[PDB]
Amino acid sequence: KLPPGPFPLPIIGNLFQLELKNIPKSFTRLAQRFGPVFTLYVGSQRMVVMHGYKAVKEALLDYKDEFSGRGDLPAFHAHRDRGIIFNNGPTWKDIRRFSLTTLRNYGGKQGNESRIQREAHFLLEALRKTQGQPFDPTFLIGCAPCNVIADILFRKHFDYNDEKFLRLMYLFNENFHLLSTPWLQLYNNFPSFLHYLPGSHRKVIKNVAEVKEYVSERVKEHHQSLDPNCPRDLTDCLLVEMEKEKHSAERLYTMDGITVTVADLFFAGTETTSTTLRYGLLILMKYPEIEEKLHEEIDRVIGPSRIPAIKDRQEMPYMDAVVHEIQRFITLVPSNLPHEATRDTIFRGYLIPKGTVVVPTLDSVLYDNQEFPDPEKFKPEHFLNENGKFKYSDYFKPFSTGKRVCAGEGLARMELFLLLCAILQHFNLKPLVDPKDIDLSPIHIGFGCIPPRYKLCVIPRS
Ligand code: HEM
Ligand SMILES: c1ccc2[nH]ncc2c1
Repeated sequence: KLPPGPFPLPIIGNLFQLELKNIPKSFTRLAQRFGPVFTLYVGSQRMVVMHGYKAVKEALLDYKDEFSGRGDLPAFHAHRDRGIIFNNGPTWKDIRRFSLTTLRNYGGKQGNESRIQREAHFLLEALRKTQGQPFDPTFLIGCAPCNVIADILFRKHFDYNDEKFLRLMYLFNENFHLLSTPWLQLYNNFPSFLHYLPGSHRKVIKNVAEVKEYVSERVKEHHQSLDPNCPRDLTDCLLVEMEKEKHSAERLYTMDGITVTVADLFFAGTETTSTTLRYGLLILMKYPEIEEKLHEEIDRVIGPSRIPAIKDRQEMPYMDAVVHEIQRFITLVPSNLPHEATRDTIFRGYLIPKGTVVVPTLDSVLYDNQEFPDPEKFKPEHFLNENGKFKYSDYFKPFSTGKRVCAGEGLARMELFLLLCAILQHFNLKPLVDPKDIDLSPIHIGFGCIPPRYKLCVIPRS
């Protein structure tokens, strides 16, 4: 007994029920019609969508092992079943677990804060270097989290002007962008009919292969000078783990597997944080009054010169709330990443067969209209008690939750606080249009929500 849903058509299933430019909106439309759990056929493939905190929470937390699979994403077939993001195989569990331990060992530790704090040095330099002229913040702000993850992964630090640096960011940006477009949405559910026609899916595929090749080469480089006594980074810690298991019959790690793990952490480690920061700057420019309040709190708690520290969050409730509100407001990965039933499952009273794609929607949660009155409006007080202290919400789920929760959550959240603190400590944001004319709406919705392209100026405070 499948969850209720619209009557599918031959070949295309439910494609008339879906607006490809705005799948999250189609999902919301379908939840009004059929309730919090529903069935869809997108092409021949069956999915069940959960919509709203209760349904999304049950799916991700009560049936953790049942939905701990990962739905196929054809554009990233080069990663499928290797690493962590795109694998629905036996190898997922211990590669994930090991990566998380290594990530954590590399930073509570204060290695993460320090690492972020020292990148803020280079980020702040680049912004001063624009000397108050208009600039596209895309490939400037983006260097910050990209270097931070490069330190952990490769022991590698890049100049902001360096050629392969800018190119890797370009490809990350292009992929996140194109994956959020309607042609790619159609491609991921009809890959066999469409794969060999021309179109943007081919750019994504080429792009994925280029990043993988760049990673691959850094990995083999790491092999050729690996000191098993003295691992330099996460890429090393994975090499060490592969060669402890030389004699083993069953292999957890391959050289292909590790490059995928690294290519994963490199892409995810860079793109979502950069997009978040970039969106956050555009929002703060739409509400001059919010930036002002931020400036006074930074001047009061930290002052004009002392490098922001994580221990400042407790004492900066307005900043803390704004940072949460940026992530809640932009719903950056608004349908989550797709899950799948590892087993024939009984959810509520419905059968969800093995290998049904399961979509525990995140925007439906982050935009709950009772948890967050006026959820469509940007409001720091969505995360502030009436007496002005930071207010926690169980609805703040932008990193998802459960078995497949974002592997970089700790890092990302630290980065957003400390980098946004740093930027506002030293700079005023200057929009090139009137704050009233700024349209905050995503220009593409799919895999992510993509901000409009814009230029701005930053005007030094110190
Ligand atoms: C603002 C920044 C970020 C946001 C909004 C974000 C969001 C997400 C979401 C929604 C998922 C899917 C979870 C699920 O399937 O239930 C995910 C997974 C993942 N993230 Fe993030 N993320 C961010 C930053 C990062 C960073 C910095 C890293 C690198 C350490 C990272 C690495 C990963 C990996 C490897 C996965 C796949 C988890 C798995 O499939 O087992 N992410 N993220
Ligand atoms: C793709 C791009 C950015 C990401 N952050 N977390 C998972 C992820 C995947």
